[PDB]
Amino acid sequence: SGAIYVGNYRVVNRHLATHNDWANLVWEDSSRDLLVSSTTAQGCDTIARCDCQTGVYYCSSRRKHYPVSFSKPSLIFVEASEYYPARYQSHLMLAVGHSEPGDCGGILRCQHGVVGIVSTGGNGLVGFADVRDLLWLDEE
Ligand SMILES: COc1ccccc1CC(=O)N1C[C@]2(C(N)=O)CC[C@H]1C2
Ligand SMILES: [Zn+2]
Repeated sequence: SGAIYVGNYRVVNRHLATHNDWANLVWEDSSRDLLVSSTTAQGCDTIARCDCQTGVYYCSSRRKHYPVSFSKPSLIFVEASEYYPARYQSHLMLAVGHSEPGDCGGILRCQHGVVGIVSTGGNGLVGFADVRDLLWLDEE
């Protein structure tokens, strides 16, 4: 589990969104595994606006933050999961790192701010849903 709290937005994995998230929906995209809902309180996270390919992510299944090198956002085939069938997920970045299904929502960050959240993994890989192209998260 986990979310990004920027301005009056909450960014979560679409497959972990709550009823309150759907009832206060701003934007969702199943191909990216992302959903954004509105919040009453202002958040403290800042979004990175950069081309970094190195950063640090939080792994709840180890209670640890790990440094990682990650690929550029791309269209990748992801195996079946109970939340989605085997399909192509867009704006996904891969890295070598430990991940388990419940690690979804952990933040990946660089020196500029939040880059994305854990969305996929298995066998020593971890995948992150990028959010750096969502410029509207910085306004309204
Ligand atoms: C955290 O992902 C891990 C980790 C270890 C093993 C397997 C996975 C992958 C996994 O179960 N999923 C990838 C999902 C997707 N984004 O389509 C999101 C949750 C389902 C579907
Ligand atoms: Zn950066």
